[PDB]
Amino acid sequence: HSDLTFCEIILMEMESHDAAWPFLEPVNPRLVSGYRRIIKNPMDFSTMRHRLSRGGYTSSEEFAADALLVFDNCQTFNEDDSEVGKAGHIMRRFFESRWEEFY
Ligand SMILES: Cc1[nH]c(-c2csc(N=C(N)N)n2)c2c1C(=O)CCC2
Ligand SMILES: Cc1[nH]c(-c2csc(N=C(N)N)n2)c2c1C(=O)CCC2
Ligand SMILES: [Mg+2]
Repeated sequence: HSDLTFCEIILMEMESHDAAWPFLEPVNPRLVSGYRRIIKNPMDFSTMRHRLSRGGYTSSEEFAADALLVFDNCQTFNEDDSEVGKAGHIMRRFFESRWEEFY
């Protein structure tokens, strides 16, 4: 239980973060040329919230795998100096920081 209560805290804090704006909803590939071709496993915060709401996370490491996927995808598709890239570096460092001060 205490494994997933920490996930609720960190997801809530990511959802409300100023830099979370790129990651609150699935990328719409109709709007982003090449996204479906390049990103094989899309992930975003609303999909994590939904899976957390169903309890579809066995452990905290599965939750962290999805979170890291959000930022691996971001770094794969976006230049580090792009608007989305810069936001994902902020969010990734935030996640990494909060994660290790729980484990
Ligand atoms: C993870 C991610 N979120 C968004 C996004 C949300 S809202 C918005 N609106 C713009 N850019 N005007 N872009 C993108 C993205 C990518 O990885 C590729 C480019 C677009
Ligand atoms: C060029 C461009 N890409 C996006 C975008 C990518 S991904 C996403 N996420 C959704 N649709 N949930 N929006 C937008 C955009 C605009 O010009 C203004 C509207 C939003
Ligand atoms: Mg480190």
